[PDB]
Amino acid sequence: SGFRKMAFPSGKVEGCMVQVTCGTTTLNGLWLDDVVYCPRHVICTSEDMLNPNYEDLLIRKSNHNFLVQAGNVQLRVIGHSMQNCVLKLKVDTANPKTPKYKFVRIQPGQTFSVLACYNGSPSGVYQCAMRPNFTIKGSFLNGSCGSVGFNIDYDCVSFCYMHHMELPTGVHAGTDLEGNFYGPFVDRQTAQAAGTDTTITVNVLAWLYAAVINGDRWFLNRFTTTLNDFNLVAMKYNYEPLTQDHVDILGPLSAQTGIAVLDMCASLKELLQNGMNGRTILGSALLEDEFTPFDVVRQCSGVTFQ
Amino acid sequence: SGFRKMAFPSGKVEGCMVQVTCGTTTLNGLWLDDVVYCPRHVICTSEDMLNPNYEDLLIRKSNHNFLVQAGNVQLRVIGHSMQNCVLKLKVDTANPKTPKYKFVRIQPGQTFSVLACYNGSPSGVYQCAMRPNFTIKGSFLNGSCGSVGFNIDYDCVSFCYMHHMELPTGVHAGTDLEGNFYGPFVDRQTAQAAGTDTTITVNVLAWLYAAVINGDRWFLNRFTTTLNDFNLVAMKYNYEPLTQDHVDILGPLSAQTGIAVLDMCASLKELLQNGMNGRTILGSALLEDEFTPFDVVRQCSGVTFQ
Ligand SMILES: *[C@](O)(C(=O)NC1CC1)[C@H](CCC)NC(=O)[C@@H]1[C@H]2CCC[C@H]2CN1C(=O)[C@@H](NC(=O)[C@@H](NC(=O)c1cnccn1)C1CCCCC1)C(C)(C)C
Ligand SMILES: *[C@](O)(C(=O)NC1CC1)[C@H](CCC)NC(=O)[C@@H]1[C@H]2CCC[C@H]2CN1C(=O)[C@@H](NC(=O)[C@@H](NC(=O)c1cnccn1)C1CCCCC1)C(C)(C)C
Repeated sequence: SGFRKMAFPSGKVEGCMVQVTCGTTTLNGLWLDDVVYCPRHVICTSEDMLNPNYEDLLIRKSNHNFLVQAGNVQLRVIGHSMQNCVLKLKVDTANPKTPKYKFVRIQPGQTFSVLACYNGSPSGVYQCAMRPNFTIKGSFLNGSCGSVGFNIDYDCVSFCYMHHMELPTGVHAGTDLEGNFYGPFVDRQTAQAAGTDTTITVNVLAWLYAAVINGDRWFLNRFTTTLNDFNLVAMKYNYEPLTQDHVDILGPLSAQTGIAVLDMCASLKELLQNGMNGRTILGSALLEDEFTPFDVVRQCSGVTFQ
Repeated sequence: SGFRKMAFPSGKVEGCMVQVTCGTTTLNGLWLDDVVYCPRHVICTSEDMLNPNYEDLLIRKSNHNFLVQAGNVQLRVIGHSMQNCVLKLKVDTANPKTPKYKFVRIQPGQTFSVLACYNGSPSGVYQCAMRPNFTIKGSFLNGSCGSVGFNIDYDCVSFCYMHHMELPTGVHAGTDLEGNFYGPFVDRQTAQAAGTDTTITVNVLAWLYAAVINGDRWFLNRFTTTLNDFNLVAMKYNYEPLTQDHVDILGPLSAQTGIAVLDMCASLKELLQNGMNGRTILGSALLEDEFTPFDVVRQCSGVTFQ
């Protein structure tokens, strides 16, 4: 038993990280096959950040302006293209450590593991969730951009995020592996507001099941509710509205514990209006929303990976 | 910026995990060089657990009673010895992926990363601390024993824990890599109490510095205290007493922020007696004690690994 913020093993990703340099800027790139992907602002100088014309900037850059390294090994750039906000650097040497991967774009509420790196070298791994406002609350310092977020499906690494920037509020934003930002952000140094954030209701319910699985059942009650009646209370506390789909995804956890999802919603409803009254759930004094139903099943069922 | 429960990249450890079988028992082993280390209770049957005589049990076992696998690859056991509560299986094939390692025994309050595995396959990675009562609050299921805890020092993996069992309270216990349990536990199925647990004061102070580094400074005050006066309040709230050594280890964080350790103790003192009054620090409503001063520096300074 037990329950922790568990991340995916990062072995498969560690072997794809490289160091990319252009001018005085050094950041990380993702080396898969014979391509190195990295944030396109790597070609900008501090003066260009205000209002960059990436197309024109890229046109003035030649393959030898890009120094790419993989430890000692220096890769040779054969070509450079730009896809959305991501830069693709064709290289002479293909990556032998290229795992079986794919690029996916996650949705708000879904979670993934982040391999924070600096100078192409791994620093740590942690789990986090894509917030409803499309930002993430990560832990990144200068030099971290190019670090990626990923998930694993047995033997397939799914890359879903590349780090690009930080907001004054302390949160982070980036794109998927096709270069499209998550959220309304653009890569230029201007004030850009992230929408209001909300609590990922489905995740909170999953965590509550996890607690029950782990013997913490004090918050359980005999009352019941309807999806409509629950949502009315939820929206008042800035919680995402719960949909029938959410209910279906929580089915497995409901099956395993014998507690209907609406019965669980009824307990959550009470907790929102009455608070936790000095008690904790799974060691926390706040309702945790960064565990998906799948994360709970995986951790409580012991799903492993090739 | 940002602050998360960060674990070490597990690449180097993933390649040392193997599956060990003996009779109807299958668990994980650690394959380094030509030795596979695993919990010695792998030779026991359910009936032997009550009061096992490991020496006699081991004597009745022959090298071919141990099936060891590394994916498809089947290793061949050439010999079997027992060191304390750990079993050493000499093998015909040495591990090519054997990293530059060493075995260390940590102290209460120190943290490490755990690579949870099942059937020799990795499941996830998470950070945790050795509690003052020598247990750990991990996340492990049946089949998890042999999973290890480790740290990394540039290019050297330091193994400091091997999982053996779980207490009814839900916490976990195991040994170091030389087979000595952490705590007063013995590997037999009998009631065995873990001592009273306490809060790792030095860690809490480190986390407070982390918060300051991250802009959360509301709890700061102009008062000051003495180590003796602080400790008197601390012991009342079941906090470990703070020693001059602790103070010295917190020096780097004090240097970086310009806040004396005793000034920080004075803020913590107030928080203990007055509470957080509906506020949070680094997103938490409780004082976190599973981050060492080093963990804070590493995460706030961006230390990486070969
Ligand atoms: C990343 O490229 C990296 O690791 N580089 C290595 C060190 C050399 C780097 C990581 C910084 C911690 N990211 C950036 O430099 C991005 C790039 C890409 C988009 C613009 C520039 C600036 N930048 C930032 O992360 C900055 N943040 C901002 O510029 C935000 N600005 C404001 O909040 C703002 C702007 N004008 C007026 C008032 N406020 C913007 C906000 C909108 C979304 C994009 C980021 C810093 C300050 C470096 C964190
Ligand atoms: C591990 O070997 C594994 O992953 N095996 C794979 C599935 C085949 C396994 C993991 C279990 C979740 N560990 C154990 O089986 C250990 C071994 C080693 C020491 C004794 C046996 C039993 N065991 C346990 O983890 C059990 N826990 C206990 O036996 C605890 N007992 C009590 O609390 C107790 C005992 N008698 C009366 C009342 N209470 C003892 C407590 C003292 C310290 C050692 C553990 C289970 C119940 C399987 C978790």
